[PDB]
Amino acid sequence: TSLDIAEELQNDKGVSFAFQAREEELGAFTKRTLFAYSGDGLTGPFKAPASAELSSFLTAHPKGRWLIAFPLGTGIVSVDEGIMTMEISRSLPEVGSGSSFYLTE
Amino acid sequence: KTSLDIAEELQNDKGVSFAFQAREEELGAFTKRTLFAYSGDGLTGPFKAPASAELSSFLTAHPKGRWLIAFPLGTGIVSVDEGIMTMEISRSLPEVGSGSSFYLTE
Amino acid sequence: PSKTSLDIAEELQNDKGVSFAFQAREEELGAFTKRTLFAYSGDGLTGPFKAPASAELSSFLTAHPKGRWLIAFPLGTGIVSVDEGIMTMEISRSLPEVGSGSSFYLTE
Repeated sequence: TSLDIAEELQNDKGVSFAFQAREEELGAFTKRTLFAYSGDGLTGPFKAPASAELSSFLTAHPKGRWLIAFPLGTGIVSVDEGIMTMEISRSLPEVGSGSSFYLTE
Repeated sequence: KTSLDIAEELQNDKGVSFAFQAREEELGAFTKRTLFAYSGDGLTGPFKAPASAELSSFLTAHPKGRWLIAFPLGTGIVSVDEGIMTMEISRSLPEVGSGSSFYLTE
Repeated sequence: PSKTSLDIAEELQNDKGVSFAFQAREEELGAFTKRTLFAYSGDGLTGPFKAPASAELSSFLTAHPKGRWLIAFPLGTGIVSVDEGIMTMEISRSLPEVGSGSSFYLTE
């Protein structure tokens, strides 16, 4: 019943992230959740080509980007011409997992 | 198995608005209740807003009587009293973002 | 049809009577599978939480590509591992209250 996009992205240094983008209907409301996982660390922003389908999901957020909490820091995921950038609040020795959603009527 | 899944938009007297979802799930001997919260706004202080009777009933059921909830930039505690939600916050938030709080019980 | 292929839940308790509820969930999302550990306690924790876990939960806990589960709670961070059916959750700081959080990974 939920609709999911799932894919693994990699940057030019071989850091890998997996993302799941979920859409759910809750009567008059729709909820869209981005789930993100990496075992790697990041010094700086993660930049990688994303599918057209993930890019379209990412663009739909009312803020135009996805503020996301991980265990050791905060990210903001955006997309421009099919390239994801996730900026980070601090260097992350390990990213771990987190999720960011919105609901709209 | 998902026994309840309601969603509601709440707004305080100064136009800050939140979407809340309340989900109840049955997991064999366990029940799980999850509160999801989203706002694109900031909060300077506690968020106080009228809630539906159904959401209010859900919010009251928690064994702690309130819902400790992590957001990206700070922490909230959501409670309800006669249909009025209060969410107190750990620090002023220039943007709230999303988070969730759940418990499991037998 | 559900995408949930495993959904189990159990209460664990240490020798001091701190109690946690854990839920282990597997979701099949096509080429990818997600495995999530959910953890809840109304208690505080002064130090690592150690408690026996079921065979099924222990198998789930072991499967992670890191061999353990980094998990964010509202007031601090934990790492959940299992060894011979004993869970240990180490914590980043003493927690006057644990609350809830979840840790997942996605695998192809």
